[PDB]
Amino acid sequence: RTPPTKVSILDIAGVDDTLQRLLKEVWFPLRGGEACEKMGYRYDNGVLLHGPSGCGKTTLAHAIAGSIGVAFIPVSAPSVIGGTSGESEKNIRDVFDEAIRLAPCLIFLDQIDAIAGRRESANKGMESRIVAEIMNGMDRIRQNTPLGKNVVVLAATNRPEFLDPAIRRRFSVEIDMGMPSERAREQILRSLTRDLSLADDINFKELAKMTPGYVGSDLQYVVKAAVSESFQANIDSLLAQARAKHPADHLANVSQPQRDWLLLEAHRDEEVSWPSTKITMEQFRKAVSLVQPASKREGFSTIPDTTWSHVGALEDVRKKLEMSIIGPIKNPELFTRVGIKPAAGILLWGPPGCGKTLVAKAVANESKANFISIKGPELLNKYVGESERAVRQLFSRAKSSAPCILFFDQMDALVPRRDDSLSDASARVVNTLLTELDGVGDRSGIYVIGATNRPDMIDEAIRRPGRLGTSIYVGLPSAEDRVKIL
Amino acid sequence: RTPPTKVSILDIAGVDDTLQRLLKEVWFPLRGGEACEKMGYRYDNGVLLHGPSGCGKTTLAHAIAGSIGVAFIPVSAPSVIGGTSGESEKNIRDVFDEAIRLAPCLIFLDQIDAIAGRRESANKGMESRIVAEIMNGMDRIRQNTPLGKNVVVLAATNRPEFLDPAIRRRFSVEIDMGMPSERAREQILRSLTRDLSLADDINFKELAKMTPGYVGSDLQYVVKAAVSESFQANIDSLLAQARAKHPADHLANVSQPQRDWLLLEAHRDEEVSWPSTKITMEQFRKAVSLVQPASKREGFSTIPDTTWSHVGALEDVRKKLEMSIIGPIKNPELFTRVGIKPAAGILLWGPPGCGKTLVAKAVANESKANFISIKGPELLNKYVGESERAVRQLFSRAKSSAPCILFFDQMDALVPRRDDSLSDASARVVNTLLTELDGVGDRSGIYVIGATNRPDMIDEAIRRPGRLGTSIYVGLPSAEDRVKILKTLYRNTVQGTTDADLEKVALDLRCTGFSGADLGNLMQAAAQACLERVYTQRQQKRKEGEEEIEPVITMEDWEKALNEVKPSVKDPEKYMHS
Ligand SMILES: Nc1ncnc2c1ncn2[C@@H]1O[C@H](COP(=O)(O)OP(=O)(O)OP(=O)(O)O)[C@@H](O)[C@H]1O
Ligand SMILES: Nc1ncnc2c1ncn2[C@@H]1O[C@H](COP(=O)(O)OP(=O)(O)OP(=O)(O)O)[C@@H](O)[C@H]1O
Ligand SMILES: Nc1ncnc2c1ncn2[C@@H]1O[C@H](COP(=O)(O)OP(=O)(O)OP(=O)(O)O)[C@@H](O)[C@H]1O
Ligand SMILES: Nc1ncnc2c1ncn2[C@@H]1O[C@H](COP(=O)(O)OP(=O)(O)OP(=O)(O)O)[C@@H](O)[C@H]1O
Repeated sequence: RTPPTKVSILDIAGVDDTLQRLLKEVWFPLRGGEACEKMGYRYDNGVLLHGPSGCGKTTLAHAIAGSIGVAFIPVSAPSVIGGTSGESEKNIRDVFDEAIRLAPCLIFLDQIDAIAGRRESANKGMESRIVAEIMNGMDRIRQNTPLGKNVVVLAATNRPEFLDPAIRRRFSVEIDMGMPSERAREQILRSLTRDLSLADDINFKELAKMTPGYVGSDLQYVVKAAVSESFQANIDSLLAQARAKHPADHLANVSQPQRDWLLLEAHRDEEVSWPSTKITMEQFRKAVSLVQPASKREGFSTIPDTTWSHVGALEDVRKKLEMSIIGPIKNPELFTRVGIKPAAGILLWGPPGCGKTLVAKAVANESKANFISIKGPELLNKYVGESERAVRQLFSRAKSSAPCILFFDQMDALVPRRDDSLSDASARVVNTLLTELDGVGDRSGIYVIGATNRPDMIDEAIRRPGRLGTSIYVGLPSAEDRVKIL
Repeated sequence: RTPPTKVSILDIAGVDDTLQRLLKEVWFPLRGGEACEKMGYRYDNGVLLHGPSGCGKTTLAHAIAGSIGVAFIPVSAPSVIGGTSGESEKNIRDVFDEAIRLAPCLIFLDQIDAIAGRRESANKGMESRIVAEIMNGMDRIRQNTPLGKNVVVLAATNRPEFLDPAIRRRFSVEIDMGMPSERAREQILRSLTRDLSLADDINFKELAKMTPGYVGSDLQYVVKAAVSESFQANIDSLLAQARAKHPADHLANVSQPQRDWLLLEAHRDEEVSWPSTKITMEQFRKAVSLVQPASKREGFSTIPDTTWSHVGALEDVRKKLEMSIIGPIKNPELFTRVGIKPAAGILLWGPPGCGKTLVAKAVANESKANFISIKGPELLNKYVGESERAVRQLFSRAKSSAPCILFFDQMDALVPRRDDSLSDASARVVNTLLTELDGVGDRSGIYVIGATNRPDMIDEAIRRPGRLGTSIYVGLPSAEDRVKILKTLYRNTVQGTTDADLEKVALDLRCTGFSGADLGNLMQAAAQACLERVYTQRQQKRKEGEEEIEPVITMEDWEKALNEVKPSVKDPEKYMHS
């Protein structure tokens, strides 16, 4: 026998539309069993949950089980596999047999790509046999159903492409647990904070606003990070206290971390009372700085200490830049009300060493937004199909986490190979680039900045509005400006 | 002992020709056993059923067993495998032994590729041994047959290529359970609806007509979807009822889904009576929209909210497009009667940012048909045999589900590498493409649209009729058109609309030498200048003197923006001549 678990339903939020759909599909067959039997009509059998890792797929399933109050049978990816070639199949049968016998129940298949991958990618005679066992089980359920058997099969996967097209057909209902919004993040923050004693200066709304590409798991961690930051006061207190009980003069010290460690080791059986302190908004900001956006292993470059005070003159350019980049990031409300779409990109052109690279970083800094710098030919490969795939990947990464400034330094290499027929590799790359800039999808938050020391040989197609339309000239010929720089 | 099951024979339909053949081959040996024994003539032993998953292979077998009334022995793929190396073989023997002893019977081998795959692909000593056991069993049946033994071996598989050529030879009769037609779908719908109380407004014929690439399993689901949609009224009723029994004020709510859940949890042992309601045609349409064609894994790019109202002018082009794409999709009757074959493809060529990509989407939307967009080089791999295989796969997917528009953006890359000998990889891909277009696979429903900013270097072979013959030029040089575009852009704002201002702006010399992209930029520039005015004025007044924000845009803003902005495209001679 396997009874349900006690998990908090008030923990998951930001999934309003999806949870509603799930409720509709699952509530009627499980709760009103007598009604469905009398009518004779057939219902939903399989529900597949997809999306990235840590999106709360496992939690959602657990929550749903507890909330409804039905029997939960957890089937993890390697829990059914045995030692001998036959025990694995026997177990699958027993699972389905006990499940159909006892009702109402929820069978949860966590991480299904490990059990049922594509049968062409699996050259083993055991793996193909397991897929077959699952298929047989599915059919048995369908036949037994009109009597009084009520079982819904839930499943969770991280990638739909790895799954066998055959099982995809068997499953009917699909729910996409993707990326959260401003409102959604706010809700998630509230769910996590629920057990904590927050101070009056904390505005969860402000946190959510200034939290771009963070997921449910990331926000969970930000909360945990804040907890550790607050308890630093208690550490300092203990250090001072320890140095008074056991002085040890200057024999216990060679460095700072080592001395602290030694004092604690000496104490051992000393129990201390910890006061319950409240968290500040400053502590949260500190916690946020030290957190990774889950997609840290990327082309993510940190913003330098470059401000407007480092740039002498160019006040006109500064204002123009503020309008384009800082305008949409800081004031989305203003842009939506007036009626215009947010910017796409700008081009910095002129003589070498005039501050083009600095300006790009400076703007990114000011906006407190992310910055990625791809210089010259750091894209091209020796192979016929990795360069284009890589460019696609960059835009995908950018789309996932916004606000970000995408900087392209020295574009004089890639762009002129269009007007005159030369190479085939160069042709493909530039065409993919044009496509990524102007084509299907590619929303705002991502502002592309291009820079070149040579504006001469460049294709007009790239210059066209919607791609890189705002041509900003960076030059230096005046006296007043020079004094400011000095 | 294993007696037959009670499955509905009135559930499967659309398999008229195939079911007839099956009946002929299976009826005589099973039903008239005395007659065959007397004659001394030999009959059919093995019947193999093939086709895609969920095609009703298992059901057909079950149905046939029940209908005839013979003994059913179900042999599933892993049901015979044991623990020790010998039990598996012993079981296979016992199955065949009991089967020959008791007659008339139907042995059904469900999913056979898991038991008997190619012996070269199986490096295990057990798998090869199992194939041998099956072969031995087959021979034993043949020898025993002239006495009074009547057993027919049915089998189901999803792929014929994975099966061992040896067993293929052993099996004599083969039935292909493929895809349905308009008439067939109608029949399937009726089979499923049989137990439901349909309303008078429901026309199953209309549903079937507007259901392109759906299979037996898909239609089954559409019916189930409708059931769930109807029972939403009961959910609303329960919600209102619950909030009256247990109010809980405003403590039970943080959001909407959570509050609903909590109320139900509180009730538990409360039984409610559900009224039997009828379904509407509207509910079916809603259900259809939310369903997947089981081939959603493909690369199903959804159609945007782009209509003809979003495109300023180009009325001539609009009509031409309607003729070619909407003509065959909406009116197949017209085309069959006149005598012409449906279209294959069109080419959109001209200056950048003139609405080529938009047009493609717009047409797809209008037809309510599917849309796939492959841009530049999203096909090529680093390996020597995946690029060509992928292209083949795209056409296969398109063939399976039609109506669909296949869009190729920026063809200037793939096409010119023919006229001059350069790369080998590029050569193979383009040749495969030409083959897919003209070869044998172009059975309509699939309309290919190509777009290029550079019509110059392209191979004439691709341009040839039957492939991409309809060359449509997308350009922009007139006053009336510009006014329409300006109105279209300034249409999407939400008081002050001002029509006179728009016309005057168009008249100016600077505006004459512009394009669609330029006009869009001008609009944005004007908006930015207006914001500057609002910010400077508001801040000065608020600090010295909180007031209201004014989003209004006048002519002074337009004039200043107009003065500064310069055009993008310079020489039109390049595009026109080449
Ligand atoms: N949407 C969310 N709301 C609140 N908490 C979340 C959310 N997503 C994840 N978490 C936190 O992160 C943890 C991981 O969730 P879970 O394991 O369900 O994610 P997952 O998508 O199933 O990951 P995987 O599929 O890789 O196992 C949870 O225990 C929860 O505390
Ligand atoms: N206005 C400026 N203020 C401060 N430093 C400057 C300025 N202009 C140029 N420099 C110096 O020149 C260097 C290069 O600046 P940057 O790279 O931004 O110029 P550029 O126009 O991109 O030309 P290039 O990168 O080709 O030298 C910087 O390290 C900086 O110290
Ligand atoms: N042609 C059809 N007509 C009516 N219903 C069908 C048809 N095909 C499938 N179904 C429905 O879908 C279910 C699945 O059918 P079945 O399992 O026989 O398909 P299959 O081709 O054997 O799949 P697999 O071979 O992968 O097991 C049936 O129980 C039936 O209700
Ligand atoms: N007639 C038009 N109506 C509305 N928008 C237009 C029009 N022409 C161009 N545009 C704008 O230009 C952008 C690009 O349009 P589209 O991609 O269809 O042009 P194209 O001819 O394919 O050239 P490219 O894609 O190379 O810029 C769109 O986002 C759209 O806002």
